[PDB]
Amino acid sequence: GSSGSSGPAKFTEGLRNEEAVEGATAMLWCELSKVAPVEWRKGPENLRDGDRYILRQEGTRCELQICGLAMADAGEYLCVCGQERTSATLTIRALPSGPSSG
Repeated sequence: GSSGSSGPAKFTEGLRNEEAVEGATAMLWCELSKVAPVEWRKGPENLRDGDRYILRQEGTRCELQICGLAMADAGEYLCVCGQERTSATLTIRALPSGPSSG
């Protein structure tokens, strides 16, 4: 926090529940009152800028991509930023693997 603006960050839009398909890459983004290092987490689990987890930040907006979705992923994701934090609810859709219909 050097050469910026004194004070923590505040979620302007916040997270938002969503859904997806098994095997696909979910999409969760959240804006803030200023560019700050956020921390993506999932309840008992812990996410971070890694391989399977494609994290990105173009500024006051943080984009999160979960490579390899599954029934598990479906739950509640939280994003910690500064002194604030938000939560959301993701929904997974079992792949059509098998019964060809859609």
